[PDB]
Amino acid sequence: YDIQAWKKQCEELLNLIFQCEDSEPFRQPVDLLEYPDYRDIIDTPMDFATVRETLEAGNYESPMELCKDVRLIFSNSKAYTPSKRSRIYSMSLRLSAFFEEHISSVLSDYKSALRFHKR
Ligand SMILES: COC(=O)c1ccc2ncccc2c1
Repeated sequence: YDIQAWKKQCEELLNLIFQCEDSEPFRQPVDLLEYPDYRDIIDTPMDFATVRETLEAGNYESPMELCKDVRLIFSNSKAYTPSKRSRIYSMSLRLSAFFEEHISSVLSDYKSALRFHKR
């Protein structure tokens, strides 16, 4: 029932994601010189460095906020890909599976702790 424990759990999950080869396209903002039409398709850019900086600044109030920004990384990849068989999109699907498998217990433990607080 620790209402604060989600933050270190999210820091350690971001560390695993940065060690994964599949995160490399997603670590920094998409390069607009490399992809000159990017902002014609994508209204809200997002990347893992932005997620980690928002967490370390104390600008997430809950793990659900962090989960919404990480899911935006993956939806941007799906919207920008020219093909469902593209290399970078394929990397996004593996990394999304890994993220969802790990964030499940973080969300469950937080929501249980808050229900206990408010009992
Ligand atoms: C041929 O596919 C691509 O070049 C591609 C596909 C997905 C992407 N996702 C994010 C950033 C860049 C991306 C690029």
